[PDB]
Amino acid sequence: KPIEIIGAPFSKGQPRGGVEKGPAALRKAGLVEKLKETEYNVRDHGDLAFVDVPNDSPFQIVKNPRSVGKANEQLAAVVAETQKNGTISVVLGGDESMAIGSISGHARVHPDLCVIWVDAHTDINTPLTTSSGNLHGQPVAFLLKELKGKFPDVPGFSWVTPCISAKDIVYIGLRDVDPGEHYIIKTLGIKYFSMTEVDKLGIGKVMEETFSYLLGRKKRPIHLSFDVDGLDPVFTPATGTPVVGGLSYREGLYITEEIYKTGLLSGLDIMEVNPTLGKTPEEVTRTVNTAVALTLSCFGTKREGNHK
Amino acid sequence: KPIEIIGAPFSKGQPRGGVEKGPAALRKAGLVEKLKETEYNVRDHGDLAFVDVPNDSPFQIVKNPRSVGKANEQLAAVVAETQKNGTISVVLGGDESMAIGSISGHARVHPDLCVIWVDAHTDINTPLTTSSGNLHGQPVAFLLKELKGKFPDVPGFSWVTPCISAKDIVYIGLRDVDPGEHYIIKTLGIKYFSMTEVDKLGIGKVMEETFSYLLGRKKRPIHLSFDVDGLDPVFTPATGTPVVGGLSYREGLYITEEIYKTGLLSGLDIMEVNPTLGKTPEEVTRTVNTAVALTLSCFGTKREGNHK
Amino acid sequence: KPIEIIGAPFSKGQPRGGVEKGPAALRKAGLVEKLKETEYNVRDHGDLAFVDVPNDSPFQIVKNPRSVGKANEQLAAVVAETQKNGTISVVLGGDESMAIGSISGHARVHPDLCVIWVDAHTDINTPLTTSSGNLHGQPVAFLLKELKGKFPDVPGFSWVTPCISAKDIVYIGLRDVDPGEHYIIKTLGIKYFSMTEVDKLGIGKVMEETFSYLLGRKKRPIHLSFDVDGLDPVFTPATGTPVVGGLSYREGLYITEEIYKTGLLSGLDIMEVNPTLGKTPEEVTRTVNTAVALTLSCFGTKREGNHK
Ligand SMILES: N[C@@H](CSCC[B-](O)(O)O)C(=O)O
Ligand SMILES: N[C@@H](CSCC[B-](O)(O)O)C(=O)O
Ligand SMILES: N[C@@H](CSCC[B-](O)(O)O)C(=O)O
Ligand SMILES: [Cl-]
Ligand SMILES: [Cl-]
Ligand SMILES: [Cl-]
Ligand SMILES: [Cl-]
Ligand SMILES: [Cl-]
Ligand SMILES: [Cl-]
Ligand SMILES: [Mn+2]
Ligand SMILES: [Mn+2]
Ligand SMILES: [Mn+2]
Ligand SMILES: [Mn+2]
Ligand SMILES: [Mn+2]
Ligand SMILES: [Mn+2]
Repeated sequence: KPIEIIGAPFSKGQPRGGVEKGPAALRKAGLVEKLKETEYNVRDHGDLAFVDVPNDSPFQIVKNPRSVGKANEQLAAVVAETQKNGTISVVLGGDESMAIGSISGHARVHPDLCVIWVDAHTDINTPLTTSSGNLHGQPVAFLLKELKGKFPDVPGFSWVTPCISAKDIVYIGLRDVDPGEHYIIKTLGIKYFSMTEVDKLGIGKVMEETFSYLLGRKKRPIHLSFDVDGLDPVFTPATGTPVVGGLSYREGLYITEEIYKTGLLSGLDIMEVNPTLGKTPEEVTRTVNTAVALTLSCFGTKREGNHK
Repeated sequence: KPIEIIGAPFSKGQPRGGVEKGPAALRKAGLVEKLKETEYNVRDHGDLAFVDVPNDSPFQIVKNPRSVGKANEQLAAVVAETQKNGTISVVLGGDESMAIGSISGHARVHPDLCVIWVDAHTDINTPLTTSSGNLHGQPVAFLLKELKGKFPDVPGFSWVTPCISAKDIVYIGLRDVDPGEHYIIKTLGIKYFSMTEVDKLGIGKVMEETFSYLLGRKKRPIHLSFDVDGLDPVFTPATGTPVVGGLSYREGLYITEEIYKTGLLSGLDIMEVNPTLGKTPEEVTRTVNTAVALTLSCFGTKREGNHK
Repeated sequence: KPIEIIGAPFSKGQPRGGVEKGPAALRKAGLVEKLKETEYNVRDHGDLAFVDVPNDSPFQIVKNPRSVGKANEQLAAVVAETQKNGTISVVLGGDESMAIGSISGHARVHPDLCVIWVDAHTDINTPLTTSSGNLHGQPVAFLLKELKGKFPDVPGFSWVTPCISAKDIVYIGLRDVDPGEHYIIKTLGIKYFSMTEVDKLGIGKVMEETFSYLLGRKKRPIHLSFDVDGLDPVFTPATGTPVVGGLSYREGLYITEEIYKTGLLSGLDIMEVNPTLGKTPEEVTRTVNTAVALTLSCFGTKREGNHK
């Protein structure tokens, strides 16, 4: 089974530019080379070419609706192609508005996949609940079958069709949820392990419960959307929306090591790394190196060691 | 059920002045406003006016015995009044020598309450065991029925009458206990979860065991005395007596979230925040903001999110 | 039962000099004085005098083979002498190539001892697997009976005879293991709790499982080789080979407090403290003070407190 890296240098999902430099920063740190040192065969698709859309006026509150919807439509078609060729897809973010396209194309080939969303935010605001118009905080809303038609059709996402139900997703790391988002998850009954559950159960018991909840009935493809700001700002400083009291370096590597070991990883996202957002160059290097550490962990690198 | 904030800008319980600025710093950070954003109705009593006592010579080793005893006598009368009016009292410290008065007035109305003392210190030195004469480290000794008459009567605290027994208190966070204090807790058999027990059990299992130990026989009012230095100096830098290897931001918020959820919080203390003690202005802001985070957590703010 | 401190100011086990200053730094911090404040009677043997060996050419890849082998031969004879006099030996490192001599002399008197190796590295490379020729990363290989004759005889260590089997050692803290080392531990089946197992089980459950695994059949002398770099570089900065995502201050003190409580500690090593390796003087003081904290914890100092 081979790995396919896909660059998604996108920033229209939010206001801060620079996140579109995440793919390259990740590559600068030597992500591809280190990945070839693993058991997987690695192919690099390069970065997608996103067509800026000139007259992209806000749909009500939603900003850059057409740019975001057009960029995700491309990503889906690409991801669906590599999943269609039996390869694990690895999308390097820009912002997480690209998760819409990553999960969508992936779910076209493996419509039975589950989603593990490591993040400090649920990103489940709908065009009507979002306090800001940033689409990097509404991905999940465009994908959930239950939310289908709960908000007006947004220009650019007509190609979208909810692919997952509230039962196929599990959140890990939550510590910054909005009233609407919180109402949504409690009503739809989405499974989540916010920081308070990681503090109560411990990350080991969390992964165990995540797996039996998602893979208990049948083993199926896993799709991990890791948002760099899921870990504490002491580890991943260079992120647009940092929240204190998050996951530790260890707990992060633990989640990816457990997902690796399940042998079910099918799709992977490394989002929200903004190479221009730390306080110092070291904060950036720190954020990037840990992002690479997590991607490598998802593909075999164990802390106990490794040998051929 | 309403909340009543009570400012206790006191510093005679120790040598460093500045802690009496804790109430205002807390208010500066917007504590009252953020509290009104919760389900509770909030009232602010303001800061008590403490009468300095001119000829306050040390009673043996005990310093400022009359100032401390007079200030706590006032606080009790106030707290007893608001508890008497069915309102949860929130005392903002100065130093924790004010816990004597907070718990005392509270126990007048709800004589059945239990005490959860989050701190790196037991603060159970008696006027005869204390190596220094600082009364912020002897509060518990003036309140424990078992210690009644175990030390000479200290000027200013005649109005005091032990209100709680060794069985009604639980410590969390200990990592700096004196020989006398340690002898006291092991003989009286006071329940405690020092740092080594948090490391062994995990904070989730700690709160569980704290609750079944205190509320196992009958649900009763809870009195939480949170000493800002219960958390590691990486989180609450601006404190008079910092000790390394303490509670994390997460474990602290976890304790308050669990106490909130019990629905039994009746009295709350936020002590030892000294706005003039960090190394930088950020260390102060850090200490204060986390203090506010804990007070808000005690009143409903969950990390998983909230909605009306 | 008395304590015997033994200075092992050695640096030939690696390239960076300065680690030979570890004993003195440790003494500067007041290790001996603080140790006399405990229940144990303390004696200080001083620092061993290591004879530099002029024509110490590399045995194949192994560097300073004769210096290292001669220095460890002396240490064994010393340790065997104090163990022979019924005293717990405390060796202050230089580098951990001295563990060979510490464990060897110790095993001469208590051939039934088990070994708890707290470290980020397994240090089990053999002269043939080691990528560098540094002997501070091959100690375990010279001691394991199973590895006897698995590599050519190294000049200077003829006096050595494997004293422990794969079943008598337990690792704690691993997060940087080499392919050879990993093959060795998985084939010989050595018991280990790498960082991923500490994250999954928690340090409390780790010590429990360490003790029942080593002391389950019969209580026997324990030999703890603590490598300062077993704790995260945020705690022990001044170390030659720091690895991110390690043990916390608390987890470290927890391991030593549990080993103390077993009452079986017979040999202790405090290795890899290099007084000339931090980024600032505070990083050094931090490393040293925590090293002393761990040694004191191994001898009775509890975080819950202590009294006579
Ligand atoms: N609560 C925010 C969502 S921020 C989402 C950031 B990220 O995509 O990185 O998780 C809102 O209303 O847009
Ligand atoms: N062990 C100290 C007690 S320090 C108490 C500080 B605080 O009140 O903040 O816990 C003594 O002998 O006064
Ligand atoms: N993996 C390294 C071992 S570094 C050992 C350092 B220390 O002794 O401090 O654990 C090598 O091939 O020498
Ligand atoms: Cl390849
Ligand atoms: Cl429609
Ligand atoms: Cl109100
Ligand atoms: Cl009397
Ligand atoms: Cl002595
Ligand atoms: Cl031979
Ligand atoms: Mn996100
Ligand atoms: Mn996020
Ligand atoms: Mn206190
Ligand atoms: Mn304290
Ligand atoms: Mn070592
Ligand atoms: Mn090491």
